[PDB]
Amino acid sequence: NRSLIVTTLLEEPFVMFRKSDRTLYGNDRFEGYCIDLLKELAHILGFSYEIRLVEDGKYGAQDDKGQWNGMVKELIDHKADLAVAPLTITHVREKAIDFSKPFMTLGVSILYRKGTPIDSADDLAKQTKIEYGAVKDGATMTFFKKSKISTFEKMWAFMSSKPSALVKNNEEGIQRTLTADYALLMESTTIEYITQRNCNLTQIGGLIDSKGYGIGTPMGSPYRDKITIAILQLQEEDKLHIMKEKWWRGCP
Amino acid sequence: NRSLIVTTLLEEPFVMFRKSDRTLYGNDRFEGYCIDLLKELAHILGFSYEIRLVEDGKYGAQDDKGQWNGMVKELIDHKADLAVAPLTITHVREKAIDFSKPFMTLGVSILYRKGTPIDSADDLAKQTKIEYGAVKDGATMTFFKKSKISTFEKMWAFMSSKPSALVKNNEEGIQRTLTADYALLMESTTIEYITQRNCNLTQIGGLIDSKGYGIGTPMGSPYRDKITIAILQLQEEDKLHIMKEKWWRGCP
Amino acid sequence: NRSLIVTTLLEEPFVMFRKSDRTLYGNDRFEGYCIDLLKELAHILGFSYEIRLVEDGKYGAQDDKGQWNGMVKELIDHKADLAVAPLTITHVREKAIDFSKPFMTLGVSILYRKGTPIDSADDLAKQTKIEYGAVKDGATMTFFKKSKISTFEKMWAFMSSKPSALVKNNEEGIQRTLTADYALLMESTTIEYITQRNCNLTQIGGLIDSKGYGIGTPMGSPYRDKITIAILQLQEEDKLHIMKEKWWRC
Amino acid sequence: NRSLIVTTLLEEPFVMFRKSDRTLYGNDRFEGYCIDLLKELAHILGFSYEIRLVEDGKYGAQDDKGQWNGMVKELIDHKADLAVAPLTITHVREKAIDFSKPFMTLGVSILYRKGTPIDSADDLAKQTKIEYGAVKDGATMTFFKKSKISTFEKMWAFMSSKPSALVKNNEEGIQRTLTADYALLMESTTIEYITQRNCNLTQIGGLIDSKGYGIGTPMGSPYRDKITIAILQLQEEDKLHIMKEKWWRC
Ligand SMILES: N[C@@H](CCC(=O)O)C(=O)O
Ligand SMILES: N[C@@H](CCC(=O)O)C(=O)O
Ligand SMILES: N[C@@H](CCC(=O)O)C(=O)O
Ligand SMILES: N[C@@H](CCC(=O)O)C(=O)O
Ligand SMILES: [Cl-]
Ligand SMILES: [Cl-]
Ligand SMILES: [Cl-]
Ligand SMILES: [Cl-]
Ligand SMILES: [Zn+2]
Ligand SMILES: [Zn+2]
Ligand SMILES: [Zn+2]
Ligand SMILES: [Zn+2]
Ligand SMILES: [Zn+2]
Ligand SMILES: [Zn+2]
Ligand SMILES: [Zn+2]
Ligand SMILES: [Zn+2]
Ligand SMILES: [Zn+2]
Ligand SMILES: [Zn+2]
Repeated sequence: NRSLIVTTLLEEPFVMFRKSDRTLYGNDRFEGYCIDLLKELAHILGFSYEIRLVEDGKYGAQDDKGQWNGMVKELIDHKADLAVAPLTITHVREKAIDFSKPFMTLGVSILYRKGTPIDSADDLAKQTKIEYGAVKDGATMTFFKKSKISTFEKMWAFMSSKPSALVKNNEEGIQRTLTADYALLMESTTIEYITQRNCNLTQIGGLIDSKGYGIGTPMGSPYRDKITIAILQLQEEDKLHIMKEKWWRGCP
Repeated sequence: NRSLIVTTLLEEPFVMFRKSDRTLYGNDRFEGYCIDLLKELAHILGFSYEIRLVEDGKYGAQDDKGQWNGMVKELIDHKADLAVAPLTITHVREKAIDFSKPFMTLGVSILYRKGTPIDSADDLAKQTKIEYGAVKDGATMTFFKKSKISTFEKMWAFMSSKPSALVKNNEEGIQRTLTADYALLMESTTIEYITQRNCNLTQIGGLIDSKGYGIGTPMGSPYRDKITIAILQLQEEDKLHIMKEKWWRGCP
Repeated sequence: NRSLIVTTLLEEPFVMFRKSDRTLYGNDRFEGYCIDLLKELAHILGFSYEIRLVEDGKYGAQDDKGQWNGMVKELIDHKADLAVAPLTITHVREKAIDFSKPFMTLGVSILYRKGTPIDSADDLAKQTKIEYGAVKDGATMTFFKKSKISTFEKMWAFMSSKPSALVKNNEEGIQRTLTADYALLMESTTIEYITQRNCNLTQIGGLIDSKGYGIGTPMGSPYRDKITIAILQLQEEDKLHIMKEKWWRC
Repeated sequence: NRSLIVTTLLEEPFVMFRKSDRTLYGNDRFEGYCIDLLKELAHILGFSYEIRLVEDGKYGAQDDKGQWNGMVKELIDHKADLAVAPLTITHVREKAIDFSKPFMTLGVSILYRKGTPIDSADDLAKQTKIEYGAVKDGATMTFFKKSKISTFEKMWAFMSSKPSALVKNNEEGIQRTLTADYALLMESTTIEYITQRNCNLTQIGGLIDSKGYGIGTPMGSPYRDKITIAILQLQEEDKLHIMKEKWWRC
């Protein structure tokens, strides 16, 4: 019996500020893959909504007291009804919030410049010349912090130690990659987006793991299963694959 | 304890003759999405194989005696061990052969020229000026022949009646579309391929149904589940999505 | 937290009494396509259940006062949590109860003896020699009773006319097509089951419409969406195809 | 076409006797993570089964003659169709039996009293005051017994040395860490279960390796691939996560 508060953050090409001469307001400020997804979901399920950028600009992770930040935290405190973004479904987050079925698959990989001898995460772990990190308080950082795998523990030790290696967001990580001897642990669909538009960057190795993006809701929300049903409809209508190709579609 | 006989047929961009000055022989004659898929499957499961084009150049359908032709028939008579092509999984075919899990999703739609008033299958059914058909002895023809839906029965009546409307293959159907007032009932991933490379053709309407392509095997084959497991691995490694974009990737 | 009450009714091959040499009781009494479907749903959703045949043996329809009966009424009154049966999804019903996405598609058609000239609802309406009808207070009845089309408004006149035309259930109607000069307006997947067993019967014409069967729940049910997801998962794994082949296979 | 024989053994929280006020029998005797997993597999693949505890209570290892015992031996000799248990996937085992893809990941680690300075296998090997060992004829034993690494070739000397060091099962080993100055080399998901119940115990150090548990079948089994597909489907639906939370939750 109302509109929903949709939380999200700026991340190319998922959610971006549209270009317009005249000043746009409210939901009209945004375009991108997730904005389109949101429009399709609101249409099918018949709900109205308002988009708010999350204040601390973070996806979400736990401190030592066990308290969350980022979009995940917004759902916990019922300040939002849906998180509509490239929000990684993880078993850690499932303890605190709920996720629809995935609308896109991805895995962690490495973004780095072309031409080097580096071919895998192990090659980065072995050495210390080349620095490497991940986005701060995102799922990738959490993957390394929580890993029990010898190599990844080693890499978390390194990351965590260097005072600069954990970057505010993807844009800052991309800039560190371009500007310094730095490799970014990054999700593969974004690496795909970046490497199509920057011929001097490449993906290093394959996927370190495998997961998906899903719409987040507060735990117990009835919209979770409704959103899952709408996502399944769109996959059946092949609308998600058309949507990807529109926002993702050359390097010699 | 041997190599496998892989049956298939020429269909762009799934299976094609490679371009080379020097004459190529055997499996070296072919390239395309399915050729790549086959290489990845043989690698994972560790089997060797030989590719043979199916004689009558057909996918497969039943006559009145209930006898099959095309690739489906090759599997029935154990003349091949795997059908590796854009082979549509249908409940009709499952009675005679087995399929792996799908490696690609698709649905039936319409290919026709841009600019017209035609917007759906119903618009074609209503009238008779514009002729329309499907590939002969493929899953699309069978979909219309077997349909109990009023509109599709109407369209099958029309198709079936016109002596020319059922075309030998996609290439001939595409040519009829370009050359005459003709709309082709065609699977959506191929329509996608064609409309990216011919700016005067477009998809008409959405998908009429929803299904997938799978690797075919003779009924009871142990390779069926092994191929399913290998397909799942490739999806996990995100190799199928990379493979699609390589063979499918502009129109103002 | 408790066992869900499932309402249903006897209808081959969806729900039937299992054969035995002793008196069976509880859920153990039943088998069939819809029983197998219920078992999948209970496993996937993780619930226990008790099957209860609907007292009045009706699918469900409204009277002039607008009150419901049959399984539909059981859901409305919260006497049952789910209806698991070949329950037709219709707009009128969607106003009083919720349905899952369909687990089977079908349409109205005609069951009749082999070997006559009658070939469509057309042929039957043009004439009054061969009698005809449908199950009382079912979706097929309601379809004719609400149709604006002329050929069917025609037939509803006939059915609303004769005192006998509307049979109590499919069994009585199949009996009548074997006993008297009578054609039964019946849903096509059931026609399919019957004509494969009774070689002296056949379907007449095509499908008069297109619709589906769904699992019924009372409005506001915390289970309907989960049940839709379960049905979508069954369909994806070809389980509904296999389930139909199990129970449908002249 | 017949009921599959499932071999397993008692190990909390994977397989345990259910509590009751009467004597239970058959499959009804058991509960736990692996029992729930078996039920999912039986439902998905559509088979009936009979659970039989392995006579010698061993997971399985080779002797000098190269002959096997435990559940592994039961599969080799075709006395059982499946092994459903926390059965570690190892190369040596992969030579004699087939495994599904893993349903759980784990690694070797150390269980010990809280409050001491010992902090890794390192610390334990450097010293001989605190005694240590592992389950006899299990995968952890075989890991130390085959290791070329020095710190572990070290410890296998110690374990192959003392007559007591190798315990009969996890229960005896946990008892011993509570009873005597003894550290148990044990698999990490089991350490996790225990330390959440016994607040005076803790894990020492990290994971010495990485591997997984899988369903065991005899070589050439017509069920192994189907079982892998079923496990992949469970994992996709987060069912294995939910199953672990059910049985693992100081
Ligand atoms: N999509 C990630 C953020 C990016 C990353 O962590 O690599 C998340 O939901 O936390
Ligand atoms: N892929 C189809 C052929 C093309 C079509 O029928 O549209 C088949 O397997 O039969
Ligand atoms: N399946 C119908 C009953 C049979 C019929 O009306 O033909 C219903 O749900 O009402
Ligand atoms: N899970 C082990 C037994 C326990 C251990 O060796 O620590 C096996 O399969 O042999
Ligand atoms: Cl019995
Ligand atoms: Cl009853
Ligand atoms: Cl009891
Ligand atoms: Cl026993
Ligand atoms: Zn989970
Ligand atoms: Zn595409
Ligand atoms: Zn099927
Ligand atoms: Zn892509
Ligand atoms: Zn099932
Ligand atoms: Zn109630
Ligand atoms: Zn209305
Ligand atoms: Zn299950
Ligand atoms: Zn045997
Ligand atoms: Zn070896």
